Amino acid sequence: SVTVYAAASLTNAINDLEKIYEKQNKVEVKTSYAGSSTLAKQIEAGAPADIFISADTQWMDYLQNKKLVAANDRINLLGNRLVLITPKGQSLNIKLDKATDPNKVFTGKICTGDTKSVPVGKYAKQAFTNLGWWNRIEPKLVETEDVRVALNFVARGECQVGIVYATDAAISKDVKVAGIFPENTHSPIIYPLGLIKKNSNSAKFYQFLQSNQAKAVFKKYGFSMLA
Repeated sequence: SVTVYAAASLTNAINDLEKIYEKQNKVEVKTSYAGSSTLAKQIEAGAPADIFISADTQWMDYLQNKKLVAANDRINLLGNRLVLITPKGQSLNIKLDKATDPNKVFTGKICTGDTKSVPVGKYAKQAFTNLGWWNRIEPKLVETEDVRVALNFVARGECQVGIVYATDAAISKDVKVAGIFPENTHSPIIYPLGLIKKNSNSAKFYQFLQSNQAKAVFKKYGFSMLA
């Protein structure tokens, strides 16, 4: 068997690829989804993940610095974009630009990942700082431990606005995009793929995730394939 720990934004894509791989191989694929921070810390504490897919470079670097992944056993796999979402039926259009006043357009809470640790929240905080919004945004935050928890708060109408990835907005019929953050407001959203345990089965699944067959699944969900 192969155990794959993956950022919560990858839940649907990796579940699809797990099913495909299991049909094509006599191998059991075990999956665990959470915030990239939680997953990396668990691996550090000895969790038996063979493969880790982070929603940012930082949490893979975190493991590399602790010698848990080698520089030659990781590759930048996927890209994404950062978006504002609202519940269906409370649509907005907000320009993510310095000229916009967050106190005028955000009149409730803003739900996203913890801005210190969860990739989606770290990207969001970079963007708020770049836009000059941080000290007006921070008092409105409801912070979660992965991007899908935040997506569901907005889908249930429990928060007026959320910040999630473009792929998360696409998966939920219950939320709509209220604005796309320009790429120049934050570091590029990059998903590194890391081979943590080097064995025959794990190396095969690591290559499979880079295959022409996997590219079709990721693109279907709205991820970009990195060069």
